[PDB]
Amino acid sequence: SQIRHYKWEVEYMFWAPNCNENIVMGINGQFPGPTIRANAGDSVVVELTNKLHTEGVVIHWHGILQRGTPWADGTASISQCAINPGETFFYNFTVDNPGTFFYHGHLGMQRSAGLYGSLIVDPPQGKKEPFHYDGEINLLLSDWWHQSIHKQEVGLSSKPIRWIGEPQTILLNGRGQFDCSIAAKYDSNLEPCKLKGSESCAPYIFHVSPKKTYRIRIASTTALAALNFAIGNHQLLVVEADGNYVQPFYTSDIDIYSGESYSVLITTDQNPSENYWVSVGTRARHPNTPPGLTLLNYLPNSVSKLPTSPPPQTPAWDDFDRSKNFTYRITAAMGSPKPPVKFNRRIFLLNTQNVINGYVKWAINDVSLALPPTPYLGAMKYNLLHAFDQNPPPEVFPEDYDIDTPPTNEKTRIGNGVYQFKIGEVVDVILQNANMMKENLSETHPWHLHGHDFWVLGYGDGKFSAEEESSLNLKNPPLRNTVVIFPYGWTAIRFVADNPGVWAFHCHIEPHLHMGMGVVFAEGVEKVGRIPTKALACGGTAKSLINNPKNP
Amino acid sequence: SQIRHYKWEVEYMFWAPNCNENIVMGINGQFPGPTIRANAGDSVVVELTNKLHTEGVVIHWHGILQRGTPWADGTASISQCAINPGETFFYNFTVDNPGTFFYHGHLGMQRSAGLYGSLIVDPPQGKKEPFHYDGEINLLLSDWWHQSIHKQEVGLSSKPIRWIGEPQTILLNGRGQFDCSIAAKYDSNLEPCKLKGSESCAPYIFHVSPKKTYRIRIASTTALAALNFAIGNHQLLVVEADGNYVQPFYTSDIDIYSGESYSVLITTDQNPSENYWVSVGTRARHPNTPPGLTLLNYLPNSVSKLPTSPPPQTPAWDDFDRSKNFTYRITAAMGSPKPPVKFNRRIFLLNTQNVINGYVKWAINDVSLALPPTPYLGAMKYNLLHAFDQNPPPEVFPEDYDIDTPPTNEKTRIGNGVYQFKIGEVVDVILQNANMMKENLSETHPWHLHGHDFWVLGYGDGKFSAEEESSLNLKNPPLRNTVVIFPYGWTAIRFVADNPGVWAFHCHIEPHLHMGMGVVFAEGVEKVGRIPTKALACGGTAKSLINNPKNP
Ligand SMILES: *[C@@H]1O[C@H](CO)[C@@H](O)[C@H](O)[C@H]1NC(C)=O
Ligand SMILES: *[C@@H]1O[C@H](CO)[C@@H](O)[C@H](O)[C@H]1NC(C)=O
Ligand SMILES: [Cu+2]
Ligand SMILES: [Cu+2]
Ligand SMILES: [Cu+2]
Repeated sequence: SQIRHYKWEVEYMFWAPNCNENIVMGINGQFPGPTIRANAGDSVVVELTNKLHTEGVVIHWHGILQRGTPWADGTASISQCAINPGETFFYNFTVDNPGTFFYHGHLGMQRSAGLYGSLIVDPPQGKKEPFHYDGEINLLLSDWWHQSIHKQEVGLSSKPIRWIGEPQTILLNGRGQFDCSIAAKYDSNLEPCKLKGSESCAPYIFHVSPKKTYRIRIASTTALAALNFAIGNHQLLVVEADGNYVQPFYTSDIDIYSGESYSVLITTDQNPSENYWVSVGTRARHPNTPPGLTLLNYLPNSVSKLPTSPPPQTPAWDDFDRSKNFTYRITAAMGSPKPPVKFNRRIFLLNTQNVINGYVKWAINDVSLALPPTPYLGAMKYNLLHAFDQNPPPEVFPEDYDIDTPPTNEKTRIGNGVYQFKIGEVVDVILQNANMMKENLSETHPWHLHGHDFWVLGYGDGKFSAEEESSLNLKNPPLRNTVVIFPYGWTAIRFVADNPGVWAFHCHIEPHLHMGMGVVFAEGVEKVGRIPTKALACGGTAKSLINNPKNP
Repeated sequence: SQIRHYKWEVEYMFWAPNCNENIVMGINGQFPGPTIRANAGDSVVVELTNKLHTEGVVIHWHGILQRGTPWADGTASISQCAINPGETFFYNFTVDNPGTFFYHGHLGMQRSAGLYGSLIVDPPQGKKEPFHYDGEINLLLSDWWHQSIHKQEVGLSSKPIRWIGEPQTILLNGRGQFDCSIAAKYDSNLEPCKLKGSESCAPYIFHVSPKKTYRIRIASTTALAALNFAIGNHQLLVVEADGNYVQPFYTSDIDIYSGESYSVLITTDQNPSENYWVSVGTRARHPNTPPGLTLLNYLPNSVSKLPTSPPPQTPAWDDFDRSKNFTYRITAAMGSPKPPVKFNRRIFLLNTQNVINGYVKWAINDVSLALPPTPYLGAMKYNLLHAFDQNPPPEVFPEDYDIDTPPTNEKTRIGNGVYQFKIGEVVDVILQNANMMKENLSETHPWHLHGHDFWVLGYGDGKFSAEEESSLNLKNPPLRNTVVIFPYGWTAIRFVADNPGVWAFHCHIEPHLHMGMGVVFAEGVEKVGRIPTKALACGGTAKSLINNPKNP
């Protein structure tokens, strides 16, 4: 096992992701940030200096379990106090298992401004992957707004709310095109982009040789968009989902929601004299954004040799039946860990959009999360019982709640209590979707749990009821970190609370998390060891720990 | 009989349709134009003074037949030379029959710049309409882009074409809202408009008293948009269409294409304690323009009192079956003129989108119309055989043409020939739609005939064949001046060549007309009397009528 050491500075810079200049949050002058790659078993050490002028910052490693290092999770106000300007924090953690992961900002809406990058983990040195491939292509998907994130943050916190709107561009490895299309030769209404390929917004072309097999690692850090990925004329075979192996299956395209990572295999068994289209189209919301496009360039053909066909037409945004047909087909690879069969706790969380005191907020069992200035992990290790609400948050919603109609908002509160588990508890979480404030509307929401992987026991329509117990999958369920709830539906997951620390479980659409959509889980905090001083040096933790008497 | 005399000037002026300033082409300092209201059989005299600085102007009176006065049709290069800066021209014509008509610019793309207004002809002095209502409401629908018309015109003439795009705002009597909605109440994702009622973009409210019946006259002069009109909780009785009366029927909403006019009657039956929404939304093209909205305000309710329901959602833009369902009902009122049973001429017109010398043009049986600088009416009266092509234009297309494939463009040319008819011929026209340049696309095209009304004999899908004859409605066919062809279909119409003149028959979507989609019909030109000298004063007619010898 090696120690992989990175030394990084976060700083804003001018950049033009879609050839339109704005400021982006860069790491060591790069947008997207540098790739961390390691082998399972290695220690990763990142010393990060903050060089934003007035802003704190933190970096979360999405999908890394942080087992034994809960202080390195990178979530402001839950694992640590943010890192102040001009200061340096060390994130030292181990990578336990292979898979496609990524890292991103977790303080405010800093991740929509560009703070993200890939973190890939390979098998232990000497071991090999269960499947063979010749080459690898890595792809990080995100979305881009031309508006400042500091104005987006303010507009989402105003009465009337000012929603961020659909993004302007879909970004493939940090690049995209606004107001022109690289596939404009198939439709005279489209404006041709003039690009020699040397520009910051020039497509990242996938180069493949004939008759080979390639692993395409795909990860999503979209702030809002749900995407559909298809290459013209090529079957995709799914082999990996969120750092875990799934039972292989072919599909013509995959849907990917923010927080998910997949690895697909392709074989370049097509006509070798032409190049093919890669389309990343928006679904689950009425599209207002052009698709992200690039070429699968069969070498030696000139990359300017355009495909004979158009890009694959993206599937209808609202055909949720086609989306469930994909999602329900995902099962654990033969030989994967099977769940505990009985649970020790089952919690029900109702997801609603609400209007609290004029403000539109998202609530979970009528509590919209407002994170405290004291980091929960420090607060609970030092038993600071005034830092947040000690009263246990609701583990059930009312059976007279009608999920087909707008909230009444009669009892909706903002809060910051923590669900607490005992070390070793098996927990089931049933996520229940409902109608939003507008009549006859319910949306998809990706939910991601920090510091754990869970088994996806099942999905259903309407409200979960006891009749649905026998449909939950206990033989084959997939292990994931991100899961979706569909319009008016439920999704059930199970996990063992075996990892000491305080972990966020939240919706991965960033405006939703900004508006309160997430909860806090804590387990076995009695067993957490020493926390770095910098993760404690704010709020009530620094108040009790800094000895500064008076008269003494 | 009575003469209605108007003293008018057209000048560009600064104005803000949707509260965003731009320049608008206004008449006597106002946008939209002044309404002309007269009774059938009166004589309208308009002395227009062109107050533009470097441009010519013409006004066309859409729907009026120009029976006896072909020189006042107001089509530059067809009935007249355009009126030069600082000059005054007289348009004197007879309004023959009651109905809802309008007038609009007909030189270049000047109508999209705001040059249009209403022309309502009431029954003969002392006669009554064949139905009863207590009031009427006049609505003129149009659409508005934020880019210059002169930059739009250069973009459609460029190689590569810059398509003008979907309109920014739908206007209801010249007002509309952009980036905000007066119906923001029902949706947190919409922005409220901050209007007091006094503004240039504040909605024209429809004031009604309860338990009364009204005639809402609706006309379309849109450059591009096909719209659908609907009133919350109110069914519509269709009683007039294009100045003619139809067999009455009920409907929840009407589709209106550019160039069409309708009168619909409503009765204020509904609950008198509230207001109801008027919604005019986009159909037949994928929408990317919010609907135009206003209120049916039941007096004495406050106009600030919103409806309980959202606006009616516009029917799906691409449900062409629902569209045909409405379109195919329209039948002439009993008592209307039946068509000649036998025809004397039948022409077949293939509507295609082509690429001529790298330019994207529209064409009819492979000729894209380029209008000459000599006005056709003057050229043909004075028998100037060198002013245009005297070869008859193509009257049939190849029956082997695949209307489901992009055009090859092989023989597609630009030209300016004229179809000539004998004074009295009963002419049949089958308009045939086909696939455009993009694979798998055909669009709707509103066709308008000048100086005539025609009977709509029928519509069908695919290619017209002779075996189609028994479906043609010779019994009840509506009398209209505009008719749509649907994607991949034909429409057949019949009219009588009985009005001496040169008349345009074109697509009423202004960009397509700019791109060549239209043809010219001339009949009985040797029966035309004296043409006004200003209408002759350009091109070949000026050259051949100004006596200016040399040596003298
Ligand atoms: C993190 O790693 C660095 C380098 O090995 C070390 O100096 C530092 O003390 C470590 N801190 C923690 C909290 O492990
Ligand atoms: C048009 O009508 C006006 C007013 O009667 C008259 O002065 C003018 O000469 C007429 N011109 C034509 C061409 O009829
Ligand atoms: Cu759409
Ligand atoms: Cu969400
Ligand atoms: Cu057209």
